Formats: sequence, structure tokens, C-alpha cells
Amino acid sequence: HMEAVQNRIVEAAERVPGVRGVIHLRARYVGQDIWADMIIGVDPENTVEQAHEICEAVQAAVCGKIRRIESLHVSAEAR
Amino acid sequence: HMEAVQNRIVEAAERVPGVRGVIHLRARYVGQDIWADMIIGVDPENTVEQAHEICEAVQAAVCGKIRRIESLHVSAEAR
Repeated sequence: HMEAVQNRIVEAAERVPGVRGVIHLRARYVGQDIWADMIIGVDPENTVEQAHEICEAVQAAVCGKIRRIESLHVSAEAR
Repeated sequence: HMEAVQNRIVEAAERVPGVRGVIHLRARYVGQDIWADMIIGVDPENTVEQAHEICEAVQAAVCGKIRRIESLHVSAEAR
């Protein structure tokens, strides 16, 4: 039930330009809502500002596809 | 007592090349040891890899100056 949602989250993140994998995804229910935290991989040669833009793009992409999510935080690490 | 340690932490971080402020510092005692978490500001045009190197440098600088610290995590955001 949750694994199906986790899979949809990872797939949505991986379709955003600049994502080099999902390093980490924590997702849990608060009532019927999902609260999640994730770390994406990015090109180490991207700027801090570009990494920020990719994170934002993932947040928007994931939240737009998975409507039960009411909190999502995305950070980036080199990969 | 803790504020004096927090001040030493911020000052140690600010002396590392590439640090553009301390955005966030949480520090608490676990017994006599300090466990801390901090966010530094960095140039948005630095690479992800450079930001990583600055974080490492801050970790080493802070831990070397403040000997009671037994856990320190450092991350970076644009500023």
C-alpha cells in the first residue's frame, strides 16, 4: 500500500532533468496524508543554485503526480 | 554556559574560506558531549562539490577547536 506510493514518488523524481537517482526517501502517513523527506543525487559540477532549482522542480513534479502528499522536502547531494 | 559554546562554534565556522554566514545551529548536550547540527551559507555559484568541501572543512575546523563536540553535521545552502 505504502510501497506503491513510494515507487510512484521515486519514478516521479527520476523524470526531472538533473536527477541522478534517489539517494533517500522517507514517507509516512499523517492521517490520510503523506509527509515525505527525500535526497536526490545531482551532478557534482552543478552549482548550488542549480541543485536548488532541481530540488524545486522535483517537489513540484512529485506533488503534482501524487495528490495525497501534503508535505515534501527535497535536498541534493553529489552523485 | 551553552551560549558560550554556541558562539565559539559560529566563530569557528565563519573563519573557514567559503562560509557566508551560519544560517542555523542546533547544539545540545548528551552527557558532557555536544551533538550539533548546522547549516552554512555558501556562494550560489559554488559547485555542489565545492560546497561539500567547505562543509567538511567547517566540520574539521569546529571539531578541532571545540573539543567537547562528539557529533557535528554540516550542510550548505545558497546565500
